Amino acid sequence: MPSELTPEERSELKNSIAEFHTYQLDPGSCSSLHAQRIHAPPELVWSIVRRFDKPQTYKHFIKSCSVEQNFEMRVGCTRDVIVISGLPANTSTERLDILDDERRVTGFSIIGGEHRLTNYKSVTTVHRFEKENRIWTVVLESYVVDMRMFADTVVKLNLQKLATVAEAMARN
Amino acid sequence: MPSELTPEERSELKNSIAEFHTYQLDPGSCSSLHAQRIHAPPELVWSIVRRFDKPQTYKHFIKSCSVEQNFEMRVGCTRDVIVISGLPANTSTERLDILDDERRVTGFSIIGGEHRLTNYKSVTTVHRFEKENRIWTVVLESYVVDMRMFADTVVKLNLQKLATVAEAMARN
Ligand SMILES: O=S(=O)(NCc1ccccn1)c1ccc(Br)c2ccccc12
Ligand SMILES: O=S(=O)(NCc1ccccn1)c1ccc(Br)c2ccccc12
Repeated sequence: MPSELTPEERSELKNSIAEFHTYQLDPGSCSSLHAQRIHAPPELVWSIVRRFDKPQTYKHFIKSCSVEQNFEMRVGCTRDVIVISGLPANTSTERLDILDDERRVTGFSIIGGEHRLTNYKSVTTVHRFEKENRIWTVVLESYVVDMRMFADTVVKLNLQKLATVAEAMARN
Repeated sequence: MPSELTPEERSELKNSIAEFHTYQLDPGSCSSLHAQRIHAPPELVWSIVRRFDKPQTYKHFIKSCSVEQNFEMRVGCTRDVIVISGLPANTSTERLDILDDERRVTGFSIIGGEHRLTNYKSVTTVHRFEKENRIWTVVLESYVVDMRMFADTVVKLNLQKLATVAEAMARN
């Protein structure tokens, strides 16, 4: 399935999973890692997911997102998200933690808002794969949060939306 | 938004919402109604969603679905669903309650399986809208269940998948 790494992909990603997606958890925390294969070039995928100011273009569940205007997003910037009705959250204030255009790493922390999550922090990495003439992408996204099944579903569906957007753009 | 009826659509659907999607609840039950606009002909939408034997073609979260072979699905037939890993459910046995090809109504009850829901029953109706040269669809899906936010998310995402499939098929 597009969310289940092949053994070859898992072997190639061993160092990245260790570097960014493995947690030494206190007894009051939990973590989760999700993967998504995308049949599009990794720089295209990265160009979408790196836009911290426009999460609604690659995520579900967002009614609106406010950032300061006329300013290029950089580490430390925040965004104010209104979550669509019907979820265990109404707003989220989120800080951009990582924006590495060379390595294709981004991540954010939820620092405020009306919701149930304490100390949520996530990291997303975008990886290039190639075999014969064919180049594809794997996206890894993990989070840690204080004490899961709902957040897992949000991440999985968001990664699938990112796949749908990138593959739509890649059609020739 | 595609999940929020216009006042005109809501007025046109008043009788259908009363007929199929309104519940006289005991204190131990709850219900929820979801809507999805689809920019495709209603008979195309119906041809997809009526396939009780192939829910994985218009729903998320399904690893596999087993039905008896060499038999046209009809009211009373059951399906055995395995839910993908990571959800508050592992299996679901579901009975087809309604299959009305003239009125475009279907529905099912969850009668067994390893999951947390008691007495879940849902009904889905497919509606034709037309204004000037333009014909579109609204799908309504409601459920009742014994004592919500997770089931609401499942229904909303499934209706959105149905929209994506039908609109992909309708492109000329
Ligand atoms: O604002 S968010 O888009 N943040 C991104 C996000 C948050 C949690 C998991 C994955 N990704 C958001 C969406 C859905 C839920 Br449920 C949330 C619940 C609490 C806080 C924020 C929530
Ligand atoms: O097998 S299902 O595809 N049934 C369809 C369904 C079930 C519940 C709501 C909407 N639609 C399924 C999917 C996801 C969850 Br969470 C379920 C949890 C319990 C039982 C079945 C579940």
